[PDB]
Amino acid sequence: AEAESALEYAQQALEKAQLALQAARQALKA
Amino acid sequence: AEAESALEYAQQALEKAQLALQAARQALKA
Amino acid sequence: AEAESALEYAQQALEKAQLALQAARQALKA
Amino acid sequence: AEAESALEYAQQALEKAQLALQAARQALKA
Ligand SMILES: c12c3c4c5c1c1c6c7c2c2c8c3c3c9c4c4c%10c5c5c1c1c6c6c%11c7c2c2c7c8c3c3c8c9c4c4c9c%10c5c5c1c1c6c6c%11c2c2c7c3c3c8c4c4c9c5c1c1c6c2c3c41
Ligand SMILES: c12c3c4c5c1c1c6c7c2c2c8c3c3c9c4c4c%10c5c5c1c1c6c6c%11c7c2c2c7c8c3c3c8c9c4c4c9c%10c5c5c1c1c6c6c%11c2c2c7c3c3c8c4c4c9c5c1c1c6c2c3c41
Repeated sequence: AEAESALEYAQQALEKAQLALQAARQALKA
Repeated sequence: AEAESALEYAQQALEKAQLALQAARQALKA
Repeated sequence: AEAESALEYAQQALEKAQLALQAARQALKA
Repeated sequence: AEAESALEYAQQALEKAQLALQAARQALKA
């Protein structure tokens, strides 16, 4: 199930990217 | 500063997502 | 400005990646 | 091949996010 594990990992990485992006967007408002 | 750091981190996270995605795409070909 | 717009676009693109990833993960379960 | 198509789409979306992120990071240098 390397495929499944890879997609689960990619999803988690994307989640991390998203939350950092929101921090950056807030920083820019400021 | 925090914005720059957040974008740097997001880029690294996206790179990790991309490499996992490539593994997954190869897995499906098999 | 351009930075804000770029981050907005990146977030939308990440959202699209996430929803496709979820479809893919369901496809593999099947 | 909905799974394959989904991953190909997600990869393209991530590519778009990456290129916008690089624009944003350059904007911040400035
Ligand atoms: C977010 C978390 C994660 C993301 C969110 C982003 C911002 C903020 C939070 C949050 C905390 C989280 C997580 C964690 C990650 C993660 C990411 C994410 C980015 C974002 C930036 C900010 C922002 C602050 C926010 C705090 C907050 C802490 C939280 C922690 C961790 C942790 C860790 C990661 C990591 C990254 C990285 C990004 C960077 C941004 C900034 C700042 C900083 C804030 C801090 C710090 C905390 C701390 C660390 C690191 C670390 C650093 C770094 C970046 C820095 C930076 C800062 C701090 C670092 C560090
Ligand atoms: C990038 C392209 C794409 C990304 C790169 C980012 C920046 C720049 C280029 C580039 C051109 C690309 C693509 C295209 C996308 C895409 C994205 C990406 C982001 C980035 C930002 C900048 C930046 C400029 C740069 C030019 C450049 C043009 C190029 C085109 C398209 C096109 C289109 C998308 C779209 C997004 C969006 C982002 C946003 C950023 C900025 C600005 C703007 C620059 C322009 C403009 C051009 C134009 C459009 C749109 C559009 C807008 C918008 C964001 C804006 C914004 C600007 C322009 C918009 C528009």
